[PDB]
Amino acid sequence: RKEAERIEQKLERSEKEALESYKKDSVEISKYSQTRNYFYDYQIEANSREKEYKELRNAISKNKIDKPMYVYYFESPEKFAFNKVIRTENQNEISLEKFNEFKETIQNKLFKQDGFKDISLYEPGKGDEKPTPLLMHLKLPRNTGMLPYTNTVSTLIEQGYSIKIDKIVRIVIDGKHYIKAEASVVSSLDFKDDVSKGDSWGKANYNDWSNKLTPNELADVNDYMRGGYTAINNYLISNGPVNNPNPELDSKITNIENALKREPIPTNLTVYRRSGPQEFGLTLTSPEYDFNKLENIDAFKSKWEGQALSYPNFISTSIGSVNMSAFAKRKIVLRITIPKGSPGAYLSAIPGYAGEYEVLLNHGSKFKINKIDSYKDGTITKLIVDATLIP
Repeated sequence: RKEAERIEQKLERSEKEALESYKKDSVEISKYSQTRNYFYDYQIEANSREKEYKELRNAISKNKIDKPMYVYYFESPEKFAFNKVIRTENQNEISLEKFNEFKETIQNKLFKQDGFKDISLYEPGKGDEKPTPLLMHLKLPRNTGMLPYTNTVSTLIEQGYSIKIDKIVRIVIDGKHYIKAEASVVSSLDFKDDVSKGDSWGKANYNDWSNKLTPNELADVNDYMRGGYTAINNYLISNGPVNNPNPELDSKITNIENALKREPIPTNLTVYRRSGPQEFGLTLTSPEYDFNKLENIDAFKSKWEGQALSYPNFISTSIGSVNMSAFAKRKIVLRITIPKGSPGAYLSAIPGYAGEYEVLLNHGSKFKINKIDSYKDGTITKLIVDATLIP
């Protein structure tokens, strides 16, 4: 505990203040840290928990590990899209069938992790709170912020990365079976609500992009951004190249694709799209689109989690996660990890009518849906779809 006393002395008074509050209200504060960035900028600024979020975020950055460190924490199976129990809480055994099913569910997938989390440095034993049958054993990389603190002793981190589960093992603690998931961190540039910082990145990486394009490519990209996108994307969505061929539109599509391949996304990058229901085969009047009903979330997850979402059209995204007037009522936030080397361009590097903080992805792109979350925006449940662009 005297070790935790050391690190607390390193904190500013305002950070100590945020930590005192965290000790009293950890659940709500951690919940806020997960979804804060999905609201309007003015909503973020207005929230009573925002100032303390920033202070506590700063506090954790005051102690960065010098070498990688393994940590333990319990997690719900639902966190990795296993939407059923591994075993009940009064059961001791986990069946081998269930073990294999969970392995099949999690393999070859990256999962976005966000928000404040309490962890332990030691494997939980008999005298520890073990609320689920799933124990994460995660390797945190060098320079990860870590805040040990006393309450009556724990360690606080802020998750801002993706994890992959490399191996699962069935272990026994106090006569009970648990799945222990050995996991690794995969990084991705993620601006979340900091659109200004994302814009600085976008401009730095794409200011010179227009000048790398041929006259035909430039003209077709300009025409797309000026409003041609509607005709082009509707054509692609309806399978026009087959059903009602337009070779003029086809040539534009070819040029825009080649433009997006000209300077590939230079690093793993997270982007955000507010999707309309049509992108998932629904309409505004679809009863299934009412995510305030749990059965509709259940049905949506069953259809889409673990499956590929395909876009015949070009995909407009933003480096910012914030809500915006243009898509205020859209209920589905597609949160996409773009692997380094993927086609794409920051279009808002061209001054004019460029969309807001816009990154355009190539037509025909496929997105693997890893996990679906929900949150309340006012009284309306909205979804966050954790997806990876498939090469």
